[PDB]
Amino acid sequence: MAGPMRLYVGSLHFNITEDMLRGIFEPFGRIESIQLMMDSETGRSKGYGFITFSDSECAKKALEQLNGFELAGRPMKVGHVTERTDALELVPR
RNA sequence: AGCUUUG
Repeated sequence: MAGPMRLYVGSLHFNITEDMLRGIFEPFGRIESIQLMMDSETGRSKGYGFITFSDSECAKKALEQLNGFELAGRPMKVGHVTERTDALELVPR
């Protein structure tokens, strides 16, 4: 099978936690890691986070399965992860 | 800290 795969997770209430995501995506694929985003200034949640799977096809499953799932009643978004530094970084000529 | 939005 393919190697591990990592996805974005969001649209989560602050009431959501890294522990719930552990039970959310695990039955779809063996979880290799999670990183729920938290504020540097207050340590509070951010309502989104990262998660890694043992297989890309198991991540792709938990993707379309939890994509719009009403976790705590709000549809959580899921999708592939990607760089974004080019969205705002710059350098002199 | 509340919302799709990304290390």
